[PDB]
Amino acid sequence: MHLICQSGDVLSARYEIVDTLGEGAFGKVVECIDHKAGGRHVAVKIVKNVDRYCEAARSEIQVLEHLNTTDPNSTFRCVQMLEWFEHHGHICIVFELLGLSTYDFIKENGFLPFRLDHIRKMAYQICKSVNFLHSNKLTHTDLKPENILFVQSDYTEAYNRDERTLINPDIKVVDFGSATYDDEHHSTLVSTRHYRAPEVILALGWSQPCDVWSIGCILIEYYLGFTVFPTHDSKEHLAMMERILGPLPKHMIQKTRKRKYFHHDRLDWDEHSSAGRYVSRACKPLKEFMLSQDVEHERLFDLIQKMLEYDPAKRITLREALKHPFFDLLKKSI
Ligand SMILES: CCOC(=O)c1c(/C(C#N)=C\N)c2ccc(Cl)c(Cl)c2n1C
Repeated sequence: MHLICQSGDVLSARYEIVDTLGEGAFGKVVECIDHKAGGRHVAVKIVKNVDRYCEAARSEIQVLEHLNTTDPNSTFRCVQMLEWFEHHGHICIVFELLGLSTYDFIKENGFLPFRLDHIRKMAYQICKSVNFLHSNKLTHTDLKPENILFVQSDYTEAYNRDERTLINPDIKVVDFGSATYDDEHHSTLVSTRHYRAPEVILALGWSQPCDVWSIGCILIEYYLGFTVFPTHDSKEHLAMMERILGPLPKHMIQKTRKRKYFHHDRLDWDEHSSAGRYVSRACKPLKEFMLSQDVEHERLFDLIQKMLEYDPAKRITLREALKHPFFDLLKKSI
């Protein structure tokens, strides 16, 4: 990877690297000048020459070919792939250039949260975009702030501490290397995720509702500046869920084969261990995280609580979420 992604490198006799935009498990994304398209700047995803990542890259190309044909005007804000190629045996995917991920923006803003009016706009676009995937028999599976990118991340600064505020909070959804079609094999074992929906943890089967769970988690991270599930251990994750959302439904405990998380009818969790003391400190009931009691904060948290419904059947769908009162302020002027 290190050998093929330096600035000044030319890819496919066409794309001149000018900058590195980010790095992930898959490899790296660089910014390039497209010399065969009039010097337009593009993003190029350079994928590790590793079997699992190559496989995911080929899968992402097929998804993106389908999405871009289905939505040629980009009306639903999925990232637009321009083409793909191979470079020294590495799969390279060319994208329209986008701005900073929402995760990177929060980080460069000192972990300050987004203003509520920007959260509302961003949440609406994310719901509309992922609902478009759900309408086409797809599940994203890896929604997280790092995979939501601002179209353009220019900002202004002002004293409140010092805050950056987006000039335009338009976003797109990216990273389709994990997206899965309904009729495709769904991994009952799911790798590392920033957010773990409970049906994924408990191996009860998953589909489009696990995206809604992730979006609820995204929204509370936008509101707080940090995740309410600061963990990568699955049992700790379930312990955090119980503290924030209440006990897991007995019908899900009854059905799961993940008996390693359980003892009798309840989570097998030692509240006085190192992890236990941390969970007790770091987590609390969802609505205690509210920073205001104003009605538009209540509206946001009502939506978040519906998205964080344990049972994925009962959980709100994105089509329903787009009709939630939190979004009424975006509706047509009377
Ligand atoms: C985890 C690092 O991913 C990125 O840095 C990233 C990513 C990915 C991927 N795949 C995930 N954040 C991008 C996808 C499309 C476009 Cl246009 C851009 Cl510019 C992307 N960037 C900068």
